[PDB]
Amino acid sequence: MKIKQALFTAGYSSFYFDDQQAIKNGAGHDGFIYTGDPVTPGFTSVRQAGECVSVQLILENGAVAVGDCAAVQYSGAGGRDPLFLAEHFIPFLNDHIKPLLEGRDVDAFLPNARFFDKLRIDGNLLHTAVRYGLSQALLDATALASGRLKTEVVCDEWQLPCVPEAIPLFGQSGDDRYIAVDKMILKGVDVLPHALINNVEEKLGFKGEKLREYVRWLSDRILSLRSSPRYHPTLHIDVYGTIGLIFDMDPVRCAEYIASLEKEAQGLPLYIEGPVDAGNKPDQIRMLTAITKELTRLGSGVKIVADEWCNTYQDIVDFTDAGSCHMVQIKTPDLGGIHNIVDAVLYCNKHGMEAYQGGTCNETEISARTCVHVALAARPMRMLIKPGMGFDEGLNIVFNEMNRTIALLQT
Amino acid sequence: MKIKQALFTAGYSSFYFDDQQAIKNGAGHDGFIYTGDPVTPGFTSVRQAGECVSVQLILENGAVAVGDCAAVQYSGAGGRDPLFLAEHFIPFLNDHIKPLLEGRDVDAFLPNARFFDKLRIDGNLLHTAVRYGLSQALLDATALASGRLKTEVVCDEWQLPCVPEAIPLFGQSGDDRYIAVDKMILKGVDVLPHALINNVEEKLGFKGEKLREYVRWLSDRILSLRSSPRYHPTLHIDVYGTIGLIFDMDPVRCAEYIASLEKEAQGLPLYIEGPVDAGNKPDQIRMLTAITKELTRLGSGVKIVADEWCNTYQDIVDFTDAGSCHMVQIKTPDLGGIHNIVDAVLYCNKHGMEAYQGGTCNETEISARTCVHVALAARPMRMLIKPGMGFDEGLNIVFNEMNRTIALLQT
Repeated sequence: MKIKQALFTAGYSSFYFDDQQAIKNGAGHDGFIYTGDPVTPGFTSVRQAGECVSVQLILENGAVAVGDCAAVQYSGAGGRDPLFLAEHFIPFLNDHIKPLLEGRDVDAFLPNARFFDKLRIDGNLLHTAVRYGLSQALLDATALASGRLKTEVVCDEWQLPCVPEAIPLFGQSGDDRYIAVDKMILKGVDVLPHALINNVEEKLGFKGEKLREYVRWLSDRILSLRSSPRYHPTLHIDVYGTIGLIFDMDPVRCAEYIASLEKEAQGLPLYIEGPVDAGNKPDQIRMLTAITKELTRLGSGVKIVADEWCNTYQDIVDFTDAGSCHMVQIKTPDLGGIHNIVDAVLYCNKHGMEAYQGGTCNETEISARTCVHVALAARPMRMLIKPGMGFDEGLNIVFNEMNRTIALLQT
Repeated sequence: MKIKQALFTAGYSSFYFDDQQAIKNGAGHDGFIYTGDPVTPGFTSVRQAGECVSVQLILENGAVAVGDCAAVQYSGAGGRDPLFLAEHFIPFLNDHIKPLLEGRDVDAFLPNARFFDKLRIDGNLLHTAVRYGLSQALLDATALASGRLKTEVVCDEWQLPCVPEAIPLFGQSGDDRYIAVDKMILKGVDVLPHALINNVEEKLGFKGEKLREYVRWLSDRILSLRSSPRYHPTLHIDVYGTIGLIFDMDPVRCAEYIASLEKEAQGLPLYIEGPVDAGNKPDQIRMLTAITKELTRLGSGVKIVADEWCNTYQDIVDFTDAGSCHMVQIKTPDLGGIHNIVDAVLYCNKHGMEAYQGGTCNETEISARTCVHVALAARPMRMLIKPGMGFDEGLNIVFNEMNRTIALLQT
């Protein structure tokens, strides 16, 4: 079965593109607006409306396959591709990509995904967001062409068993780190709450005391508000390299502090994401490896998660092969074609690395829904509730698609 | 084409069920949680996780049609049906509705919609949320059975032209009435920001002075932050009957006050939703009619929107026939089957009433997406961005489905 027509439509994604560097530099704010000038290439303001491009593929059988081109909030940061604006990409896609899609056979997914993942226009690989959206739509096309769910296509082409089972979900609070926790407890979230600990003085504390007090508040809140003692979620907090900043980038001192947080969790498993940011991939791998080594030496039960500088499929392989940390965030839009997510999760699983199938608040309902199918097939240890910063909406999107799909698979 | 199998799966909707009478009375607050105990017949807490039931209809051709049963945040209030819990409704659906779906013909939509809308089980109509969700799934089924879009099915069955054209969208801020406005300006929202003016002392002011100041803040913010004068949105603020409270239900005084807000809007058209709450439908119609009469006598350009006590198709007809106000919120889940939305919008359009196709923050991505199709066909003057209180996610869902669908119709 062929694609008859391909359509590209501009839209809004579920958050904003933020110039992370300008914010780190100290940009002030006025309401939701960051002031001053941006510094990251592509940005014309420190904060810009998040955008996407929807891909629709009308097939010969009349079905319409969908996918969304989307990019992370902190685009252009940490080795990632630049922010993604529809204005530029709509003509580009209509001119250069539409003719490569129309008439294309979709009975299989992988060959098409690989083709677009390696395509170069004017010398450059397609933006990861374009590969992300195209690959979502191509997976959906193969599914709709053959009476299969997207999950089933993945299980068939990767020769995976496809046992119907939920994936633990992780809710992110943004700066709403108190109110969002209550929401997450009310909705029985498996892993929480991210907490956006992205400032030393006010969020982590100069000696880590603020984060210490937050973990205690968090575990207390869970133990106080939960409707049954059966609710025993995992704590996962992202510190945006701030721990490294207060301990002179000393992996041993970092590990000591991280280990000291275990008591504050009151028996709930604890994960700390992005403990340090070494500023480049090789140094980041070495630094996380050293922290992991010291955590083990201490007999700590606290785990660390790689994120910064771990973008592509090969990056994930490199962090895994080095035994650098316990878990890696596979930040889905940054991998380009979604077949790379499947390969990354399987690579992690084979080698004992915990796969966190993440993503961004700045993606879409379609990209998130598609990611649910990738996860149900590949079996990561954790999946981000996305998109958006409201939490409720992302949970509705991810949890319900997951449970709807499990129910379908069970028929 | 028939339905082969009907599945019902519990999920979370995009907000919370709140016990209205427990609150405005005196329920305490602790973070996101309300304290004390509800009075409203079905509530186990003053605030509980919003729930939905997803309906999946597997057709003979293998397609899977979807719809979500969902109810409003303030369920059980204002004449609306009770809160909606999956624990109760899944067994109900499997016992009473599944036998009526499996083997059912879906070549058309309207007969099925009408059947379930009027069906009585033990003498009672189905909960509006059930009719809402079933009707969404049945529309989707007719569409998927015939290679049509949902919007096309509606246009075919109501003999409408389906001109591919956008509908103005309305963003709601929740209590985040300052920050959310910035989000909405950045994303060029057509109508904004609701503002949740639901408290006299803190939001309206005992003499309406706080709302006056807010309208000025709002228009100033739009005029300052917008990138160009081409962005000229409409203002729509919901006051939850508080204007009626401060003027002791004197419609002339209410009108005088509403009219006085025009100055503060600085040329942006202004709508005030729910100016008064007379506590019952007949009194509500009379009160709004009197306010409208006085606004017209004053030559005011400010418009008012009915909401409370205007729930069902027939309620909408009654408010319209009375010439009671400029616009009515057709609050979608409360109408039961979605064919009632189409009929209500058409009735308004024929009889000089502006149709606002509303909804709730407490519905889902599927219900919102389905509502887009209803609006593109029926042509209301305004459509709510939903679900959720984060705004971004709802805009992504509603705006992007709208534009995707317009593109498909143009093929």
